[PDB]
Amino acid sequence: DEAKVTIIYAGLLIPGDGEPLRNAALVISDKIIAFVGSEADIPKKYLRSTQSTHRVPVLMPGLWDCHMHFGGDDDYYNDYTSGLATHPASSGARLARGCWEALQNGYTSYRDLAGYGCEVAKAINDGTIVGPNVYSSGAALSQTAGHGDIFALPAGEVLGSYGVMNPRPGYWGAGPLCIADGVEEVRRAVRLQIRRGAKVIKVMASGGVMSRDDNPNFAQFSPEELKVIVEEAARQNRIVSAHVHGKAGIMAAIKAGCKSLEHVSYADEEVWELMKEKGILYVATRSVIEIFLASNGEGLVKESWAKLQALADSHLKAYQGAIKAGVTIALGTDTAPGGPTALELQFAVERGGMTPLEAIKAATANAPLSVGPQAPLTGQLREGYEADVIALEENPLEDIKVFQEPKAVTHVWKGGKLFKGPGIGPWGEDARNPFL
Amino acid sequence: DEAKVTIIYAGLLIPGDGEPLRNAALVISDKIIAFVGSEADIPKKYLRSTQSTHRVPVLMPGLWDCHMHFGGDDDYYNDYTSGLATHPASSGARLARGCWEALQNGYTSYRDLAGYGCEVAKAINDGTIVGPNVYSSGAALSQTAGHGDIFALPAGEVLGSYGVMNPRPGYWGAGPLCIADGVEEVRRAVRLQIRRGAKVIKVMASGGVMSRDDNPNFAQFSPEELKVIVEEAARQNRIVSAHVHGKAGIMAAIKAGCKSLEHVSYADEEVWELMKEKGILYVATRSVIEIFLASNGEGLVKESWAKLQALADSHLKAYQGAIKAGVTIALGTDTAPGGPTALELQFAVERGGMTPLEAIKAATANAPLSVGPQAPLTGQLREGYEADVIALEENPLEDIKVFQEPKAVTHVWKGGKLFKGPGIGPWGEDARNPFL
Amino acid sequence: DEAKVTIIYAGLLIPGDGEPLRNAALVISDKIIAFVGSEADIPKKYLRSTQSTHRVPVLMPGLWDCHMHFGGDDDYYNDYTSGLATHPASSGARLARGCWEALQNGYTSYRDLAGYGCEVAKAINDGTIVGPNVYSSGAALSQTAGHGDIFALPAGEVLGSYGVMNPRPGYWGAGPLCIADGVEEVRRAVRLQIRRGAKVIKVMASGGVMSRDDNPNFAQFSPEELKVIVEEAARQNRIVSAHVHGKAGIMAAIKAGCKSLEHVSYADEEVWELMKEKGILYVATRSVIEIFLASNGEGLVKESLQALADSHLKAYQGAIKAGVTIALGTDTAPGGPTALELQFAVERGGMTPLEAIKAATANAPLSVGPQAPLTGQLREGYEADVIALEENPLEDIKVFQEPKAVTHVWKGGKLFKGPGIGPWGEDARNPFL
Amino acid sequence: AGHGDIFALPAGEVLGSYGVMNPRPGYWGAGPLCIADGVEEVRRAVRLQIRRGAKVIKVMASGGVMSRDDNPNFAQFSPEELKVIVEEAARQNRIVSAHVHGKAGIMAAIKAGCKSLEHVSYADEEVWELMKEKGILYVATRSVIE
Ligand SMILES: [Zn+2]
Ligand SMILES: [Zn+2]
Ligand SMILES: [Zn+2]
Ligand SMILES: [Zn+2]
Ligand SMILES: [Zn+2]
Ligand SMILES: [Zn+2]
Ligand SMILES: [Zn+2]
Repeated sequence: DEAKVTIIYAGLLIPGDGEPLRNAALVISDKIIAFVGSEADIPKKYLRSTQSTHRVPVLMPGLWDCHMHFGGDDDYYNDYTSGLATHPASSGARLARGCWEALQNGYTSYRDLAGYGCEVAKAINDGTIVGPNVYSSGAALSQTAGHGDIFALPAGEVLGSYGVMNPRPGYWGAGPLCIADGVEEVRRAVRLQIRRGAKVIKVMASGGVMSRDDNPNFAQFSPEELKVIVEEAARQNRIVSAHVHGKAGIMAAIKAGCKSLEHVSYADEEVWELMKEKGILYVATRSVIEIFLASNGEGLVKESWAKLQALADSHLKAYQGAIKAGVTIALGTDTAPGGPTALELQFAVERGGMTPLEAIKAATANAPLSVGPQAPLTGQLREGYEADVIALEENPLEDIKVFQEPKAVTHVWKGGKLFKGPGIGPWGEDARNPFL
Repeated sequence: DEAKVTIIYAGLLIPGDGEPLRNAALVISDKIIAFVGSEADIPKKYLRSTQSTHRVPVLMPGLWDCHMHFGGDDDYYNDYTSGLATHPASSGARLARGCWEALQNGYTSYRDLAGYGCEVAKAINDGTIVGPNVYSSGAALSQTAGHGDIFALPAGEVLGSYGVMNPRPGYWGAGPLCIADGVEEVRRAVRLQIRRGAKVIKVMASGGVMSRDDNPNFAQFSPEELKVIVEEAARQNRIVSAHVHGKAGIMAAIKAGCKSLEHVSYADEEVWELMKEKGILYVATRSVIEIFLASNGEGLVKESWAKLQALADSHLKAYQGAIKAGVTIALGTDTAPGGPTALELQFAVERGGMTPLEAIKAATANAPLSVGPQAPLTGQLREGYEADVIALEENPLEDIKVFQEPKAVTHVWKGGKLFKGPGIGPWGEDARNPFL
Repeated sequence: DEAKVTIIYAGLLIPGDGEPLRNAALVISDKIIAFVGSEADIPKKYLRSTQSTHRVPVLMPGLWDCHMHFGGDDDYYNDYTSGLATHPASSGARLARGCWEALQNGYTSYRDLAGYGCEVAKAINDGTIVGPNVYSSGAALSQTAGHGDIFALPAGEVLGSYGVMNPRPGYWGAGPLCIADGVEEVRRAVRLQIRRGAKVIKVMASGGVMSRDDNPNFAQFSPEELKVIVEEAARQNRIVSAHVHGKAGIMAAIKAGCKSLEHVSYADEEVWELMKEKGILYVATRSVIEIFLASNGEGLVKESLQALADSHLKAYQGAIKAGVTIALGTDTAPGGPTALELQFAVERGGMTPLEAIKAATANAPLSVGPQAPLTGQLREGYEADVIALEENPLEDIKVFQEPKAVTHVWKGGKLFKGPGIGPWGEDARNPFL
Repeated sequence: AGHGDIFALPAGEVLGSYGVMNPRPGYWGAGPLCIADGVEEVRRAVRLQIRRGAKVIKVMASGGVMSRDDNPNFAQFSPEELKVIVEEAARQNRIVSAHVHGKAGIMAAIKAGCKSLEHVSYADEEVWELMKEKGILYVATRSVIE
């Protein structure tokens, strides 16, 4: 019948791309952004129709983390074994709390690279719980003995749970991990994730630090296997995000047509010029490294000295030079939902050497590039884009660490609906118990 | 010893291709058509030998529906889940009633694109029941997460029932659906249907509206997989019929060598010129769209807004322009046997804009192109062609909706045997209880 | 909505139990029988309300066959192998034709002892097709190496298809046959049939002739296994029907609590007194024997008896003479020559036509015990399953072998065959529109 | 074929998911439902729940209305099977709660040693005196009906 209009005046309006605005105003018609500009120039059309108005210090688009892991693991096992042993109900319950906190922190979009993102996003989407927009990969695809693999378990236990062969009862094809070997098997692997509703595909294209036995210098999967994985994704209009450390894996991922790279630890002059020339998103995921450098190995298994300082330093140079060279960048934390995503911003500025303005851009305007065609117009405060907007109390351009205080976010709009705000309940506005 | 001759004089004789005839006569020696021409010019040879004679107002060849679905589903589940849950005995019993009604309506040939057509055609062929000529594909071949897939069930349950791996007791390889991924698996899939006696192969080469999660714009299967499927069919002298909506799937099906396309919703100038240049049958299957547009979504699941009006309109333009451009066309309803196939005729004329004469041609003379080399000489009232002939009471050229009245068909000949006629029993002429 | 009343006047009315009536009348309110008595004594309240009347020569209740086999096998394999190889879709299609012919012959109830009766009764019940009332056992339960078994196949192929272990895709638990060994396995076997909706349970409690290698003198299953099978049925208010030939199997079935016996070929004085004292239904199934004695065996496997044929006759005859409750079963596919069993009742067992009609009607619902409604008799309150004839069967019992001789067929008070009534019965409409 | 059973699915799909035979990947033994037939199988069924940490055991001891095809008048499981289920629970200091409607199922549950009954729809004079004399909890669950 009639559009639901909300007007928001802002002391400072940070739009995602382009300079921030002073004493500006933004309008929301229903689910989308109807106006952005200085407070003076608001259409009178909207002044007449609105039924809601807020004034806030700082206004900016909703934040994205682009590397998240919907695990909800039990705290029993230190390594990936928890992934398999944890019953998905326990995981689901925990992932609820995490998605809440995420939203409560102004994170309105997540790209889940391994986990139950697909299965949980439906409890979000029927409104049984609340959370960011979730763009899941279903399971990460890994070769046998790949970064995905659980080396501490016998191969049979692992491939029984996560292989693409021998269908069976017990939610075959719907785990955090998917082990495929060969061109035939990777086809089913890609397709099994699409079946769950995945909006991006994740591959382990090089060795990793979290897996116990495997070496990050070396590539994983064949060029043959990766080409197919990309093509399979491309046909359903997904893109592939590749986890890579060594240069070998990085170049294989680029050759195959992957469009997002994670960590990219051994990126050098050649890699940056490529990622630009080919328009590939670089996601450093620095948080993990800095968290554990400071931890000095609390929380990890002793074989995760793999990260070392050779890796830690290389990784930094890669991120820094990528910035300097002008590679498109977005921000990922590599943690559970509700984890300290805000940190990545800090490290963008302090370690990569961005301006706060650019770090905000990597968290907002650029972040939807992480799912390519599955993204709407969003991550920016601009007419026509999706009304995912948040309001602040302090100016992040002065202090970027402001995001690490959840109370500093006062208003949270996702799809033009208000989930956190003054005298707004824990499950957002006009909330009602879905079980009645 | 001696040929069984039947003479039929007709007020109007509509032959399938070429102008209709006035006050004509047709002869049947045994299983085939011995003469067509004006009543005056009957060979005296036949006048001397005949033991049967009928005069009817209108005479035309037996009708074909070219997209039918031998499911016989229980009415319990709304989606494809019924396909798996329904015991094939229940389906078989129901498909009997359907085949009867079909014949009773002057449908003497069906092309079953997914279902038990092969398994039921043997109860027809031993004469335990009666029905049209059935040309089944056995199961429709679909990729995992394809249009064939039952998304509401766990992947394991589905691939256990319908995969081409892990042979087992319980009629492995003989369902309504067949899920193959990769070049190796599609080979067995094609071959499993041939094993059942299938005379055509059906692929889902694009997303569909009836399946819950998948998007009709995008292609399905690899070009690699489809090439093989075509070649496998070609070697046994079958052809492949491809279900396609988006242009992407349409062009992939054409490149692979498919020779029938279903729906073809996003066909445009480029597609029509191809289907002609390459001699590919276009089967619109409009009934489904119009039935549910009028229903306004009664009978469907809420995620079948996929059809939308974007799809519904596009589809119409495709069909219309295909007609205008002179693409070879045949008629398919996409329903169970006994369903309202007669409707498709109406929509041919009223929506596609055919003349009634051309709509009859798409239901008769063209329809055997739908199975290529597996077709005899049939679907036309012409010397040497198979004696599948029906008689009417009213002239369909004046009113095409006449077919929607089953009583308007008074005589039904299949293989020169009379199944419906004056004082002819429910199981046709010289019928006897097969269980004595 | 007012009750739909139909009145039928009859020259002769044969009610099932009790003497037949002359110049009688019967009323049907909706699904059930509202009045039976002489034409004179019809309640006037029904004369005022009826919207239909018929007059027919002979009126009697709808017929039952109590041993039927919903197989719909392909004609390729001559033994039980056809059972496994035939795709159930082919079977279903065929079983449709059979059920039609059945109804068209005045058979309004069938007890299917092995086959797809449950799965097909679904297509009957939603009215997609027509057929008698079906009371299926799902699969017949047999031990390994039992009468059920397909000896010509390797044991693994058979138990993969029909065992109660190793669930899998492909309609596990829903075949013509079910092989269980041991007390634990027979519990699942009984239960798997109930799952399909079965209203009776069938066991092979002795060797048979239609299986390739087993001997009909010997018992099958353990007393232990049968006791459990009975108890499992009893808990869901089914009863067990046991196929038995040798005395050994017969007495084991009776001891376990089975309430219907099939063939009962070696029944003697002791068995008859038991079946009466315990109230167990005797179903001879003579048709098979006489069909193949006349065939001189053509159509069977060489492992088919003239000794057995005689014993079987004596059992049936003496059972009749001794007054055992009897019903009639042909042991064929639906549509098959059930009418014959009547003829043999009279001519071989030596019953009067009246008693043979009673075994096909009034007694026949005893074959499913508590699963039976009030039916199989033309009597007030009983279910309106009624048929009409042209000739008097009491004079010639062979009249049933002529399907035209049945002119009217009412099942559940709905008319499926009658004057100017279509092939799928009255007010029929294409279910696919 | 119990109240737990999903009748609209083929039996194999159901027992693959919920049976106590054929262990496999995919959280075998950890669903909403557990189908056991026979004394040997019910032992594992009770035990599989304790494995998950369960503090009570639930049996369907009669037909229900929320399952598609089964009749609430009739009992379910054998007295034999229930006795074992109770004993298995008792050994780990759990008790058994039985879902029952028909008197047949109610009395079989009481005889086996169940200590909580659900719905108890056909309870009468005899059942009440028993539940008191034996100290069995009655839980009506009226909400569903109303
Ligand atoms: Zn990673
Ligand atoms: Zn990661
Ligand atoms: Zn289609
Ligand atoms: Zn279709
Ligand atoms: Zn027998
Ligand atoms: Zn038998
Ligand atoms: Zn309950």
